[PDB]
Amino acid sequence: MEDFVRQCFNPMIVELAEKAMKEYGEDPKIETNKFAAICTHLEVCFMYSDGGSKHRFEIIEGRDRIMAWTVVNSICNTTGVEKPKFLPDLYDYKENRFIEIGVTRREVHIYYLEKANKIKSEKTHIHIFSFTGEEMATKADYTLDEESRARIKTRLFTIRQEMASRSLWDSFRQSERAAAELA
Ligand SMILES: CC(C)(Oc1ccc(Cl)cc1)C(=O)N1CCC[C@@H]1c1nc(C(=O)O)c(O)c(=O)[nH]1
Ligand SMILES: [Mn+2]
Ligand SMILES: [Mn+2]
Repeated sequence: MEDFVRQCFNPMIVELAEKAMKEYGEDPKIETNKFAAICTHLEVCFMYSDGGSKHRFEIIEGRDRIMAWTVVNSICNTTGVEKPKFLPDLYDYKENRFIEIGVTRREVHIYYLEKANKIKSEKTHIHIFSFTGEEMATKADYTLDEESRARIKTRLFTIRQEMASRSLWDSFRQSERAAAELA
């Protein structure tokens, strides 16, 4: 699994994921499912910004959380957008709204419901992707054009298939449920 992560992911995404887990006291060599899940979520955030113009998105995910709040503050002060209660993943400069990106191995609408209750902000856009080519966005507003989201779904389906060929998928899918159960 650790071998798969460094094989399928850009080494900068890998280092970002390693840097993130170390700052939270987690070993990437042990919590291998979370390692792959952080890499996958980070890649989707990068592929999401590619779907718009070079003026379109500000990527908040993958940066130092303390510094990421200063940019959130600068955006809210400049644009007048209400400040979110949790750090989002992107800011949309065109629609002038923050975006939460979800990547789940569970069902998309159940995952949306959990994010919507936890975010509990309104005006923070939610877009969920699954490894089964499904997606769900707030009020059916998918933000990106069809070709941009197709690239994301295909990439996630690709990751699933190659995990499935290494017998790693079923452990990856069950880990999110295990993380959800412990409460
Ligand atoms: C998506 C991911 C990696 O799933 C897993 C999967 C398996 C395991 Cl063992 C642990 C987590 C996660 O880290 N999750 C699941 C929901 C909570 C958290 C999350 N955090 C942020 C953030 O910004 O901190 C997000 O932006 C966000 O989309 N998800
Ligand atoms: Mn995030
Ligand atoms: Mn997210």
